[PDB]
This record gives sequence, structure tokens and C-alpha cells, in this order.
Amino acid sequence: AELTPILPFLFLGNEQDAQDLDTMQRLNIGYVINVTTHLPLYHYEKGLFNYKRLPATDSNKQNLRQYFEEAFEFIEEAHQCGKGLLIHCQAGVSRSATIVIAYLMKHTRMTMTDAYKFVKGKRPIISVNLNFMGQLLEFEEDLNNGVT
Ligand SMILES: CSc1scc2c1-c1nc(SCC(=O)C(C)(C)C)ncc1CC2
Repeated sequence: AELTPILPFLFLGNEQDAQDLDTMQRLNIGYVINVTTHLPLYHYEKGLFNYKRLPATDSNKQNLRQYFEEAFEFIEEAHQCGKGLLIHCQAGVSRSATIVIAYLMKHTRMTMTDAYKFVKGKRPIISVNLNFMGQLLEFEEDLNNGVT
């Protein structure tokens, strides 16, 4: 169980990272984003956290752009309320790391490459997915022209 802290309040993890309840409470995590279609929302009935499911598959066909704004408003909410947010998908964090990078691109005005450099430096293992990479590329261009 190794929840990588990207920002003071924003943590990246995987399938098993999201089940270490004690770890989540030590870190004052109040919000969880589960970026799968099929994994359960872990610890839902213990009513301790606010959840958001981004029902996405790890393919070269899945669109994630659609989930970006939804996910940023929920990270902003964990920040405005002084709590931490965990975002996880499965092994290799393809889906969840795509979203973290997009957040760092909009709400830190980092570049694409520089966000990836930054995340991979805190979490070494990241599966490649050129579909998501290409979608981050057009997100970067929609930001530099101000369509967001
Ligand atoms: C924005 S990713 C990026 S930008 C420039 C490069 C890369 C890169 N990424 C990955 S893995 C991560 C992914 O595919 C994501 C799911 C996060 C989109 N492996 C190799 C490279 C080579 C150079």
C-alpha cells in the first residue's frame, strides 16, 4: 500500500491502494475517484468518504476528456474543504494518471511533458497508452487557445 502524494491534497494509487482504510484516514482523505467501470467503490457503506466513479476502460478506444472537468471540480472540492482526494484505477495507473496530468495542466499551467515528468518522478510505474496520450495532446492545444 503506497498512495503517491502528487500535491498536498491529491494522491494517486491503484486497485489495492484504495483498500488500505487506515492509510486513508492517516492522510485525512475524504474524497475518492475510482476510474474503472467494474471495481467496487471501496468502503462505500462505511460512509466515511465522498465518491465519484469515472466508468472508464483501459483501452485505445476509451474517451477520458469527457471525465476531465467532472474530476477537477471534485478535486477543487476536496481542496476547498481541507481534505485529501485519492484517485485510482488499477495496476499501472494508466487511467488515473491521465487525469492527474490533465489537472496539473489546467490548474497549475504546467505543460503536458512537464506534468508527466512530475508525476512519473513521484510514481515510477506508469503503463503507456497512446490513446490517452493523444487525448492529452489535444487537451493541451485546447488550453493554449482558451477553450478549456
Ligand atoms: C503525457 S505522457 C508522455 S508525454 C511525452 C512522453 C510520454 C510518455 N508517457 C509514457 S506513459 C504515460 C501515459 O501514456 C499516460 C496514460 C499518462 C498518457 N511512456 C513514455 C512516454 C514518452 C515521452
